[PDB]
Amino acid sequence: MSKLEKFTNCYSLSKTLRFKAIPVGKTQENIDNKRLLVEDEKRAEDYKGVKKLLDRYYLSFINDVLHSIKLKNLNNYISLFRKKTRTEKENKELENLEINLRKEIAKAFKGNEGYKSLFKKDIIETILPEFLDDKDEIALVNSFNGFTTAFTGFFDNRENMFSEEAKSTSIAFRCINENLTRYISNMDIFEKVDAIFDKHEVQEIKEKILNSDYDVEDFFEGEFFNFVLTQEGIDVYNAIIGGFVTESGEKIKGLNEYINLYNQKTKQKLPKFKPLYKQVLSDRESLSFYGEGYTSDEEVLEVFRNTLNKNSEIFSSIKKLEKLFKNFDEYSSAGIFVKNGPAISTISKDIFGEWNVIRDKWNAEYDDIHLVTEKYEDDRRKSFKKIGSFSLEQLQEYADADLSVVEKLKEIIIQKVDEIYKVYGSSEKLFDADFVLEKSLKKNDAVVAIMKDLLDSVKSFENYIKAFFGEGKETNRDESFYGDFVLAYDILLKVDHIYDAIRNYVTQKPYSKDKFKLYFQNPQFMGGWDKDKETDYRATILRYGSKYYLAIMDKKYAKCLQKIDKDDVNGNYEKINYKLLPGPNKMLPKVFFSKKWMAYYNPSEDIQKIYKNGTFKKGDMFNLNDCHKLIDFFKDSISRYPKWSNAYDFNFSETEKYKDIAGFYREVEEQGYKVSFESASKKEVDKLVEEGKLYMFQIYNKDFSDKSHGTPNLHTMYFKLLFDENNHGQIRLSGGAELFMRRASLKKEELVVHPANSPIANKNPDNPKKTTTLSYDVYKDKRFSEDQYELHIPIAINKCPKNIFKINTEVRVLLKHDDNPYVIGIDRGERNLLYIVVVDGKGNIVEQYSLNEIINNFNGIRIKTDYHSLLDKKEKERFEARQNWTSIENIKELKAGYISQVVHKICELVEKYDAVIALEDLNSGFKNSRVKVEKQVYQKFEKMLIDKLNYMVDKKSNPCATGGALKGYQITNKFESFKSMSTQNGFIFYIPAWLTSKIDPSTGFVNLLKTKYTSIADSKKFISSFDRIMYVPEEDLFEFALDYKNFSRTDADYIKKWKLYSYGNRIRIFRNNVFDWEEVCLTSAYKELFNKYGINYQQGDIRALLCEQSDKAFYSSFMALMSLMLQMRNSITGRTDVDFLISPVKNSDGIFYDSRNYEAQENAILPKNADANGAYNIARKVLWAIGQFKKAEDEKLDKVKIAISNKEWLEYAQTSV
RNA sequence: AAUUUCUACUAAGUGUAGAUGGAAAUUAGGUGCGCUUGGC
DNA sequence: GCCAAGCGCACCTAATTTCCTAGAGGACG
DNA sequence: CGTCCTCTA
Ligand SMILES: [Mg+2]
Ligand code: NA
Repeated sequence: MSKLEKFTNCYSLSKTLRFKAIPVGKTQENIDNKRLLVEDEKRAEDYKGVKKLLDRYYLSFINDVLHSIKLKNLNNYISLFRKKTRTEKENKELENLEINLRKEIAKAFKGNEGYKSLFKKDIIETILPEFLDDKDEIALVNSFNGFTTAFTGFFDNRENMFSEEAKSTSIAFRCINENLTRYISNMDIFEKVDAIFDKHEVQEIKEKILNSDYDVEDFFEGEFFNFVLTQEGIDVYNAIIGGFVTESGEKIKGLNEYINLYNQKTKQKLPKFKPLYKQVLSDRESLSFYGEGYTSDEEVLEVFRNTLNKNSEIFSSIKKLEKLFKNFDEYSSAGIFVKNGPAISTISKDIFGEWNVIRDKWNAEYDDIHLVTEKYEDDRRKSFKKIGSFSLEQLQEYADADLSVVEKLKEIIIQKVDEIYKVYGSSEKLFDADFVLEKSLKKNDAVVAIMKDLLDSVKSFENYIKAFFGEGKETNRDESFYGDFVLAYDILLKVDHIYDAIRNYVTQKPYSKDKFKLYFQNPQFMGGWDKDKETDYRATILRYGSKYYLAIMDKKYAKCLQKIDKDDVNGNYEKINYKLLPGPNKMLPKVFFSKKWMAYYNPSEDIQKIYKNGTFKKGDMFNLNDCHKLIDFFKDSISRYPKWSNAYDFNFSETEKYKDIAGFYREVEEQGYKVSFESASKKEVDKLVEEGKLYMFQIYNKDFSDKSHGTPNLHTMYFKLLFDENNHGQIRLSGGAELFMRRASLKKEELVVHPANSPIANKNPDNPKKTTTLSYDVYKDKRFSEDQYELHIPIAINKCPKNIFKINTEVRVLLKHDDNPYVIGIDRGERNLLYIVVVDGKGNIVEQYSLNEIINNFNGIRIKTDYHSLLDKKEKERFEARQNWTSIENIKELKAGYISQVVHKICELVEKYDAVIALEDLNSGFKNSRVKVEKQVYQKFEKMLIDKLNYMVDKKSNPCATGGALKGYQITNKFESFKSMSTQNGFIFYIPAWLTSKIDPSTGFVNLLKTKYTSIADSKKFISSFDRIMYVPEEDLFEFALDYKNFSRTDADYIKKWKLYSYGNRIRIFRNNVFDWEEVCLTSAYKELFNKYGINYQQGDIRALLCEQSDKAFYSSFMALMSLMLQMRNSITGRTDVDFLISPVKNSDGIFYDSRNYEAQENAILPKNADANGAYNIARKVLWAIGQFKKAEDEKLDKVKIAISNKEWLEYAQTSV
């Protein structure tokens, strides 16, 4: 047997199957005539309106409770939370207080007399109408009288808000786990950074943010946290931290802005405050003012013309500022000024090419007077900060004879105005009144471009003009220039609101209608499938050969299908007969202790007292003999209950064997499910569809086409297995199915069409049939061009698991006794999205390859898809759409499509090699920092892999085989959340990443040297700590013999004594100032360096000779070369041809490991590149953990640490060879 | 260039291969642009 | 040119909760 | 009392 074989039927999970519902016969005509779809579409709109009106009540209920609550456990909790030496029993007391703090909040809600009525019909029928004051709102609510069952789920979503448990949707969790934690962390930050703020800044926040009713420091003491339970107080507190924007546009500074300013001034790095999260269900209104935007295309065009045409206001000032700057030479150069900040940087780049030239030229003139060098540049930075403004006459001093600044300014303002004119010539037709759009502005890229190119050039002109304001408050100021300048600039500034508002409109996703749910006038439509509820739900399933049907009875003919006989003679549909006894532990007492039943039988006071007391449950009041008789009472009653005794041919165990009541309940639950089919006359049923008393839909996907011939979708297999005699409860059909209408979203005639009898190009370059010619047209996106019904069907897998064990423990036992267990190591990155290495139980590489491309073979045809290229494309189309105001397209479907190929290949590897999976213990935190590279796939890869391994099916297998659809493998624990995962998830192990890639696989050598240059004396010490440094004539290499015991914090190394060589090349990454690269030849570079300084490098050991240098540049250049030598991973940014791994150390045969010597080979014994090396050593770090399982008794496997330490790893990697 | 839906296809002619947990609710994040005040 | 703190708008992405029910019971003509 | 919607565990 294998290890996989042990992991079937371990736990339950639910899934949904989705199908198209094709109306059959006169079904559609009858639905058209009764106007059912228009009623359902209006209902969904009204339903969202009532949901919004309920939230208005719910929120008022919440705030009245939260505004009045004083947390009792609070000060004890904060005190203990801030303790830094906590005993393990103090940590336990902290959890107890956290829990009790959430119980205070939950009981405050749930202790209200009205709480229960908030989630029954009372809230719609009575409570909400009395709360409301608007005749039309009240009438919207009243329209759901008799339909409140439709809110049962929404009432569960609202009930979740009032839980006491540490659950993400709970109010208490938001208050105590999240916001109280940030409030307390912020208190500590306040006590550190307190003194940075001066009286004026703290008084400003008090006045403009705190309504002069509080001091800023109040919100950093524990007793004020109650103020911050409601959104109103969260806004105030977050304004303290972040400030707000006034009606005038002024940005008032919060504490975090002041902290930043101080940090940027003192070059320090003080910590910043965290803002609190929003209160659940609050309707947020910002404390900052933001002007009113636009609401219609017509309005965007009227504003664009009124404000930007030729004879418009904003234009005429561009015309003014132009002629103004074209006459600079009537105003004193001494009185016009460029304020010392971004203005002087801007002007520097536009006059001297680079932002820093003006400061540089000023620094040189400072040096000329004032000539300790870190003192200096600090004073000289200060002395230069004290200058507020530079006049144009002063800036002329910096020009070089060929250059005059004023004339250079002129051509700049000419350059930009010519750019403005140019764009108007492309905006001729837009400014005409006779023009009106052929397309809407959220879907008319050509018109948006003409506007955006216009708006851009005006902003470009405006930012250049803004540099000429100066500080303003300078005396010498030429008010014959500023007078007209200030007037034409303050009008141009009006473009800021227009630019902002036009982008805010024009980049809006256009409206797309959602599908909507169908009820067929029944508030509990299709609620379940039980035969005894057909009349209440009015939906059933029929089968005619291989085709399946949904059958719906009209509200006025609920019985119309039960009475149908069989047509012994002609044809018959098969009508489903489904029986379910759900949740026997609750159902059985509710039915047999009911008035409708306690009339029939009478439970003895013996039977009555025991359920009244609670002596049935395992707990603090147990008694096995009571549940024994209780079980026999239930068993006795099941016989007398007709609609159960005949539905499930029960086969209970001998009563004396149950240990608690849940032992009886599990047999009732498992046996309380039966699905069969009864016959029904096809002619009689079809007539019902004709007459309109029955609606019929084929449950359809393409696997049910008459033309289908390939392997079905896995979901088709699940669906058909629902009704297969070999399915003995492994997959159950559940209630809760739903039916929707998705209106067409594309016009048929607007679709891309490959017309019949014209050859279509095949796109797969490995496909030798280059063309396909069909006798019928084929349309792009055909399915969205017709209205479609869709049916969603929930199923339950392994509802009654028999293999209950701790899955993690079982894997460890199995690995312990496996004499040769395989490992799939998976390195996750961005140069290679995913890299796979499979090892055997001795660490021999069995398979290795990147998954940037997916290789598939079918029908002899090979196909290769470069998903790394596709995602890179999509990522760049999205980056451009954002900057151009064009459509931002989805990437997550492409990711999902890519990841599904990956997951499929990993499942084949798992099955082929019976292998566990090794991954890097990537903390949540590294993963969010790489989310900016939208190609990123780390977490989506994890979610889909874990999901598939919750129920893993080779869909080619026999369905009754282990690993077929009825006996799926369950080798990860049931996905509840990431939050709750450990470093083992069944067959998946997460191990420490440290030096899995930057390590020589052939020796175990790693770079543990600190080679950043710091000073001459440190460089001399570093050099002298080598045992020898010499040139080796016979190899043309420099040798650097070292004992790691002579260097700082090298303890993890095992071998200690290494000989490094200047062997081969490296790629030096650096910025000139963005990331560039150059190849370096090490030996040749060392010779260049030593020659530059007259160093006779042939002179045997040269450690002492190198320490005779006095130039800092020598030691600095020498340390850089050492870093390059110790840099084993080398790559070009965005390049497939360079990502090699090269070792500066020889192995036992005198060979340097060079991954490129393995890149060539098709079957390689060592990794083929650095990413393969990463995956290899990730797998080996799990081999190590397996080695720990084997050193341990079985009873203790659960407590074996799987995280190899850094010291253990180097030892392991340096003794494996 | 067809789909319950998605990705890649045309796969032998209305389709092929793999994947696919829906619904509702809550909440958070990332990118991009503008504005405020600042730092190389 | 790059970057920080903060406010705003637009977009897409995604984490974590809950249900996946038949039969008693009530309202009502 | 028959039917339809609500509620419960
Ligand atoms: Mg198929
Ligand atoms: Na942002």
